[PDB]
Amino acid sequence: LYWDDLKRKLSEKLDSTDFTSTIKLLNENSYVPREAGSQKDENLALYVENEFREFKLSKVWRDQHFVKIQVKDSAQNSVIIVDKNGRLVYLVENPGGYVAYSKAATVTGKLVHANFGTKKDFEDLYTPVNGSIVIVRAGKITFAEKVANAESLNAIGVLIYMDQTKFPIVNAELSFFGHAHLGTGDPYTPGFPSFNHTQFPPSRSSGLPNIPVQTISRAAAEKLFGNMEGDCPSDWKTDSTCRMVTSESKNVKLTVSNVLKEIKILNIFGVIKGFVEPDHYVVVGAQRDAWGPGAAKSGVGTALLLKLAQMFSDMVLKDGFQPSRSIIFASWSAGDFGSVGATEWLEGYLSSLHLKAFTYINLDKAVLGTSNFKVSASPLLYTLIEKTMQNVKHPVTGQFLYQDSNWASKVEKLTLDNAAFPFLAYSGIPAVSFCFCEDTDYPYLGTTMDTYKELIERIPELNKVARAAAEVAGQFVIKLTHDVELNLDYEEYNSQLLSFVRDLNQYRADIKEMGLSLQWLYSARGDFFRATSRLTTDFGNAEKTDRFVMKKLNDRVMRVEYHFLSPYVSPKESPFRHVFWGSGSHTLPALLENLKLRKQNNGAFNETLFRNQLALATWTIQGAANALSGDVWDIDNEF
Amino acid sequence: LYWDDLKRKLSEKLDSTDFTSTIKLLNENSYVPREAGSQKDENLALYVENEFREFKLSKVWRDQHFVKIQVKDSAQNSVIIVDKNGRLVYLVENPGGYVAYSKAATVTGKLVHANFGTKKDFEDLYTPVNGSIVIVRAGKITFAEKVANAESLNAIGVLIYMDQTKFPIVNAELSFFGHAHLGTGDPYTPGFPSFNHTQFPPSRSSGLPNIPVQTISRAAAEKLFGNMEGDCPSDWKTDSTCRMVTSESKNVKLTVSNVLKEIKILNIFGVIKGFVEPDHYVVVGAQRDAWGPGAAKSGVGTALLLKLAQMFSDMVLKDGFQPSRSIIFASWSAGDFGSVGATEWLEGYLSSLHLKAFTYINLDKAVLGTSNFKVSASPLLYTLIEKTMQNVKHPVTGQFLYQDSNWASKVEKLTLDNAAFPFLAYSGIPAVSFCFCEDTDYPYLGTTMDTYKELIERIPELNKVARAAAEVAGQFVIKLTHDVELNLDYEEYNSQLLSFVRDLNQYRADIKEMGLSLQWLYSARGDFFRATSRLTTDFGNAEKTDRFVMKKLNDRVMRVEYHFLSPYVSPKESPFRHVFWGSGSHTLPALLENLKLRKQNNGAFNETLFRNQLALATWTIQGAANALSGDVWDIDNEF
Ligand SMILES: *[C@@H]1O[C@H](CO)[C@@H](O)[C@H](O)[C@H]1NC(C)=O
Ligand SMILES: *[C@@H]1O[C@H](CO)[C@@H](O)[C@H](O)[C@H]1NC(C)=O
Ligand SMILES: *[C@@H]1O[C@H](CO)[C@@H](O)[C@H](O)[C@H]1NC(C)=O
Ligand SMILES: *[C@@H]1O[C@H](CO)[C@@H](O)[C@H](O)[C@H]1NC(C)=O
Ligand SMILES: *[C@@H]1O[C@H](CO)[C@@H](O)[C@H](O)[C@H]1NC(C)=O
Ligand SMILES: *[C@@H]1O[C@H](CO)[C@@H](O)[C@H](O)[C@H]1NC(C)=O
Ligand SMILES: [Sm+3]
Ligand SMILES: [Sm+3]
Ligand SMILES: [Sm+3]
Ligand SMILES: [Sm+3]
Ligand SMILES: [Sm+3]
Ligand SMILES: [Sm+3]
Repeated sequence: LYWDDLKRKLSEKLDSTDFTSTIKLLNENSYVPREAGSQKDENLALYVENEFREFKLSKVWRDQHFVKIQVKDSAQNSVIIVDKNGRLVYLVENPGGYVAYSKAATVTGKLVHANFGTKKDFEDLYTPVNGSIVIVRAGKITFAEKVANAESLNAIGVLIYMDQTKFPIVNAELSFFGHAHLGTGDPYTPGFPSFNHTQFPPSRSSGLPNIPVQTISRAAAEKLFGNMEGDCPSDWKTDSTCRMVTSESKNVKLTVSNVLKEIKILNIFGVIKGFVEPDHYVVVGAQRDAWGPGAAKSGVGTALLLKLAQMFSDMVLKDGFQPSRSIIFASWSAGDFGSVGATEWLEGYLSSLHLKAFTYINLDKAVLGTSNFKVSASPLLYTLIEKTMQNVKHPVTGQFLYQDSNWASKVEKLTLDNAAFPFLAYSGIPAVSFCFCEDTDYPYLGTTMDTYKELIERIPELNKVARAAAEVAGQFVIKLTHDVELNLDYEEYNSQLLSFVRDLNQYRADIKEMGLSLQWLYSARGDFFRATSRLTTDFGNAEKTDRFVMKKLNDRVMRVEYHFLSPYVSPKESPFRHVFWGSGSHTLPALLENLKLRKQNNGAFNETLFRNQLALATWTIQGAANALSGDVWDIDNEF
Repeated sequence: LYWDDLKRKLSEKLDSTDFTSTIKLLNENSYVPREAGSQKDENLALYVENEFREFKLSKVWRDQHFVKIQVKDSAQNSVIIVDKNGRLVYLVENPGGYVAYSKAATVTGKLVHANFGTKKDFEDLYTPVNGSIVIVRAGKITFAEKVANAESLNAIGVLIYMDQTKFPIVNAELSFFGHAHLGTGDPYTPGFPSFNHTQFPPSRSSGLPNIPVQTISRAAAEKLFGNMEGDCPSDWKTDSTCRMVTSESKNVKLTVSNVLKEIKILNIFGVIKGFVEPDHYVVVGAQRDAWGPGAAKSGVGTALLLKLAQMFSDMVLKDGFQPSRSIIFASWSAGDFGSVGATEWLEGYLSSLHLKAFTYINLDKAVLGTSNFKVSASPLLYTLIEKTMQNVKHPVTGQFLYQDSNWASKVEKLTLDNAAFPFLAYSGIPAVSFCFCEDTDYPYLGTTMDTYKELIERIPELNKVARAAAEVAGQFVIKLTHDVELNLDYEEYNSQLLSFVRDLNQYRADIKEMGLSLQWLYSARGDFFRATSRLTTDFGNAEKTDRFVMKKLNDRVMRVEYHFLSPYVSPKESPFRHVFWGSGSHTLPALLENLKLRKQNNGAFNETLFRNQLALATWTIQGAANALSGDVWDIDNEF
């Protein structure tokens, strides 16, 4: 069949699927407080597993894992205002929720208020946090980062609250759940999978806080500010009530007693074997666990995952759809702790997944509103996101998703808190991640209020919306399979690479003071450009009939993304090796970020570090080229 | 054509080729002291380059490189006996040769004599080297290692001489050339290629001595012993004359002044495009540089390389030979310093070469005698070495190379000093390396005596011998290409892996004292066995006509070797990642080697180190499995 056919079919199928029901079903007490590794968790897990079986799809299995999660100890965690001795006022509060992987300790001192988790940026404010507890708003960044920065400035203890402006929740006595791990997955099995506790049981600090972090209710925040002299700025796009520093007269004490708890995570798979490249998959995932009932955090996703798997299987058996490449749906678990489920899976194919999975879609938090349509992905999926937003019509507005007034659409970078991030920054798999987002992030998100009710009370046509999300997700799959040519934008990296070279040339001056020639970089950038130009040519000259010549090409395409992961850094040390989207000194952005410091004439600039950064970052790109063809044995022997 | 045809043809072609002439030609003053990066060097380089062109073979190019080599400074290096002052005795000797990368310094003190470069083993002798110069024989190990151990025991300065028993050279006034780098290639570009000196110019110590090392003439050795009280043991399979320690009355002073010198290495290639898998090569290399005239060290090799390239091209054009996979001959340079030429080439395709080269043959030191026939290679080429030694008849003896009295032949491990080692231990390419060796290693090897004369004076039928070597080398190539199925023994690794498990079970006791379950390892070993069993099956069921299904299989085979390189260690830190043949704590052998120390009840055993060693070494094997198939998504979801 042809695209129109698949597009049309997939639509009517989407026209007759109740997503709202399943989003509700995944709310019955049968599986409501489906915490990570809980019974409910395991309940829904088997539900999905069976549903897949019922869907009559091909092979479907389970993925067991034992990771260390952190939970609230029997001893109560609390915040209390107290002078250089005893609590005068009252125990601010005994927080109802907590920040996982938080340093298990208790300390007291001054209490500064660095708007939006310091943002790392905001830390450049007047009052110093040099040895004092800090308050921050839940927002622009992730707790992990908020805390990380706080501690990088030598602070201790961090409180996170949901202000009124950012979080318009009527109830101010509401508490939410946190993360705190500056990474992805179990924080003791970096790059390699985990085992028992009995075996390989290190404690922590392997990329974990080392500073107590506690989530606080707005109400509690109110009271804290009540005992603070300083006055909150207008710079902070907030609203009155907060201070900046506690009234000297007295300080505050934070006490968090949390304990590690080995649980058994259960990932559930299920594929749909392809017909020509049966061994090249399109991983479609969806977080299944959640702290509260997580109708949004986990409902909509799993809801889509199921309904979406139900369709393709059907299409394959009844409608004649013959996906040239297999599809593999996966419902991860222990996701509230950093995609621990999906990550440790990847951890499992540390150097082969890219040979198998060529793209990872992600349905998490797919429906959160009806205004915007945020989209984050690897440039390799740029044109797919585009052309698809040109085929899918907004659920509310009768118009298409794509803003016809531009030629350059907006695509966001994947964040440390998105299961898709690991797939791309660690496993080198290109990944997309859409969201029918809103200017303001869903409030009830990390709290017990993520109910199917308060959701649909806030998004009336949730069905139509989820449908759309299920449609863009569907087309991605049809598209990434329908045709024999693996359609990934390996060109977009030329641009991505040129942009770097450009930004780097703004320091040609600094580059000159240092003996650096910066010539080898251009060569790489070019040696790579050709590589793509050949591939982009060889394709055109090859016939969509020679299963062999095509397979040889598609494989080259399939290498592109993975090969941009620094082959000079160990996964065990720095898991996000992707020079473009990773995190670490190997990061391309990180290079400029160090060089910028050169001008500051201070010591902030580590020259030896740069020298290497450039040196390697060059050979990384270079290699990416020699790997992406050049007909092998690239013959630019001159230079 | 069929094997017999190719075998028969290749033979008569070998029957009519004067190898002796070319081994001589490569001795004319036109290119005699062809040191690394010298003019002569560059001369022969262009000779080979043109010869290849003349051979009318397909593409042929050059490979430029700027590595830092070490050379003898204008200031003379010398050894002189002297007391706590007053430099008594005659100027023992101003050594004619030198040990590259040796620490540039000068020191004096006691002089111990640790037979055969300490061997690391021999260091367990009576007299301590704790702060004193040391003497060693050139033998069992490499200078690099000899020195390394010496310094690990806190010694300073090391002299290397060629004793009479081991080196039956009439002339005792003869001096030889050394190495000293405990690695492979330029010692400042570990894992990543080099640049200019102007750019990235670190000094050294990046895996280099830090202790002066000087080669000494037997004559000089004589004199040293002359001023020594101790008496040489019979344990040392040597002969009279040497002592153990200098006569207390006085000591010796070593002064080495060498300087680094950026040179331009020139690797010369030339391929023979295949007909079905044109992009899967069989790298056939041969060191081209040398200190002395190196007729053996470099002549015979380059001699074969040329003559061997001359044949296949001819066979392809005239005889109808249609290699299903391309052949690529390569004459490296700067090889006397650690395969610096070939290594930095590999350094170039840090993560893709295995996707290109599926086997590396090596002609270096192919002819050195006529008695034995040593052979070193990766178990993946075991059956080829075997079946071939069953087809090639010894040049002297009319009988076949293969000892018919066994079913299990002897194959040696690749050493740090073999261009093939890097290909296998660093790039993950299976590599063979034969030698018509002798019980005693060629004496003139590292000295100005490696002449075509003294050679043929010591091996009369050098032509027939070289011919044989050129024949086993030839069949390897014909065999690795003739057929459509990539013939590599990926099975032999099951054995190789089981042997490990076995040897490891001898410590099940220790493994038990520690909470270790050691169960995950068996699973991997097994999860891998199945993998090979499927591949070994899929092949049988596939037809040598479906270029597609075969390509998909051969590729899997082509992954086998590379995937045993610890994906948890950085090439920049530990370049030889191969868990089996590499070097480092990631090494499989290294694991046992640490565990053995457990019993010693002392602290020598690092438990935390083991814990990881096992942990990762497990996932390494595991991964090797998940990468070698299991039909993708290995479904041993239970466990
Ligand atoms: C850091 O903060 C402490 C108070 O905790 C203060 O005494 C000190 O002056 C600040 N700066 C330094 C360098 O210690
Ligand atoms: C992992 O630990 C759990 C509980 O400690 C146990 O049930 C399970 O059998 C262990 N798995 C292995 C492979 O030892
Ligand atoms: C500078 O970077 C090099 C290499 O990354 C490192 O060895 C050194 O400790 C760093 N120095 C500082 C001040 O960061
Ligand atoms: C090491 O050698 C020195 C002589 O250089 C000697 O004085 C000392 O006793 C030896 N052992 C130690 C532990 O220093
Ligand atoms: C490398 O250095 C040599 C001599 O310093 C010079 O001839 C050559 O052009 C340099 N190469 C580059 C790329 O700068
Ligand atoms: C033991 O090994 C661990 C990890 O390899 C290392 O951190 C530690 O320093 C080692 N200790 C000793 C005494 O070797
Ligand atoms: Sm982990
Ligand atoms: Sm309401
Ligand atoms: Sm180039
Ligand atoms: Sm190097
Ligand atoms: Sm003679
Ligand atoms: Sm298994």
